[PDB]
Amino acid sequence: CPLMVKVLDAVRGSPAINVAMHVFRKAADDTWEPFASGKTSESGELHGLTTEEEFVEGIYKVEIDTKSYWKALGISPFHEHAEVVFTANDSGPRRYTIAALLSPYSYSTTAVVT
Amino acid sequence: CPLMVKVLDAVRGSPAINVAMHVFRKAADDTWEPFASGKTSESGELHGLTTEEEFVEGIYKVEIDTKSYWKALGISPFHEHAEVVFTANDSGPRRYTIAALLSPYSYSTTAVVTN
Amino acid sequence: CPLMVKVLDAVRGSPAINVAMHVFRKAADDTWEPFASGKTSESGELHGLTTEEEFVEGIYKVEIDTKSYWKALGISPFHEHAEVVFTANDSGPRRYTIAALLSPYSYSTTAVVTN
Amino acid sequence: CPLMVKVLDAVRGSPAINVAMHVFRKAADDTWEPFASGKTSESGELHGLTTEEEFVEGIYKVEIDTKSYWKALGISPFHEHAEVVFTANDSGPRRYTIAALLSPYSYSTTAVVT
Ligand SMILES: COc1cc(/C=C/C(=O)OCCc2ccccc2)ccc1O
Ligand SMILES: COc1cc(/C=C/C(=O)OCCc2ccccc2)ccc1O
Repeated sequence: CPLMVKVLDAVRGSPAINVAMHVFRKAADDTWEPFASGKTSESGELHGLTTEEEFVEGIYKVEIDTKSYWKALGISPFHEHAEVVFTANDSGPRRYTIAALLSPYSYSTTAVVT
Repeated sequence: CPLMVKVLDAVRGSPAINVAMHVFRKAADDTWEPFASGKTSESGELHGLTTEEEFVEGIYKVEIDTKSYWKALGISPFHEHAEVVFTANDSGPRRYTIAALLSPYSYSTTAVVTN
Repeated sequence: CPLMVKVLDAVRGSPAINVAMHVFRKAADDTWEPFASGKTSESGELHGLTTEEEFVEGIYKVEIDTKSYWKALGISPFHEHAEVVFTANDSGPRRYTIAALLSPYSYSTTAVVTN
Repeated sequence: CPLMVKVLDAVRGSPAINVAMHVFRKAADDTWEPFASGKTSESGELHGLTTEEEFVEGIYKVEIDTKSYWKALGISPFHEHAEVVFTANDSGPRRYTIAALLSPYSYSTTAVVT
């Protein structure tokens, strides 16, 4: 698992469950090509997005649908979504965990690269 | 200002000075159109991006060039930039302060919205 | 002010207003002595806690009563309070802005330190 | 494991390894009694701090020695330590994960209660 995402809910103190996200890879035409997607599990994690052979160097965008998450909970949110845009593997393949901590008017994102 | 951005550096405990950013507004054809741009001052703040008349309802994207900031300090950061996307003025004019706190492998963004 | 505190509410996207806090300074016998206290204004800021003369070198603790804040909004939060402990003025007088961002189960605190 | 701590380093994008912390329980005399301690593993986690029988309702303080962590890396930090003070189990025993994300002049802490 070269790429994993973990989402936490700072209002309820819980994993953020059933949060949809899409991963895009930057194309030579400067556009974002669909690459992977899924929704977080009961533990707030999304695994199996890609494989090491497929996960080559490049620029990736993870677009997390936070707005739908807050709407499902009946809470008015600020952001349309949370985006994490990064260059992968510029040192060669390692492992990437992207964590996002969500509040209605704030989010934090951190990468753990190991 | 109806729109102000403030950026802090969590490594040095200072305002993040001379950070470039670009604001876009989503057009009718779902394209991002350039709206405004600027750089943070010595206080880490960017004022005067827009006016109440020009800042109409819509979806806005603030793209903060955090990578160039970290690179100039000798640091290779994780993120290409920090992005903030939001619907503005949907229930009438508001004033928006977007705050960003920067670390090489992490950032947070908060909005303060006042009537 | 050599010491100012700013508190934001990440649930409502607003300054956190009327948040109480107490500042302590570590004494020679390693006890926390009361130093100053106050509440945030409508802008979420607390100014005038101390003066340059009184704010000597030492270890300081800012105890922000986040629990009473959340309770008054009908929310049962995780933390009893948010604490910030730091050595101040160790290399001469500085100005310290402590920023706190509050959610019911999370908080962050940053320091901006300027000469 | 009713109480677990996870620490991440936001400067290096890694688990914060060998971070010492002490857990205190509030005593009736208004003082903090030593309860548990340890240091984070290679994965930035500290497990086995307590057992469900021992982890009763009360006020707990986790004092994370962030200053020594930054000093070991040669980086000047702002905080003396990071403290997390909370009331446990006021709804009865659940599971507590305390996460802390560290920068030299900033820290964030979040609780995941499941
Ligand atoms: C630590 O909580 C945060 C607060 C904020 C908001 C910071 C702010 O509004 O500015 C306060 C610090 C400051 C520095 C220089 C001048 C004025 C205020 C942003 C991100 C955060 O994670
Ligand atoms: C508290 O500062 C943060 C930490 C993190 C990292 C959270 C994490 O790595 O997961 C902890 C949640 C968790 C861990 C193990 C078992 C259950 C829940 C993300 C954003 C933050 O602002």
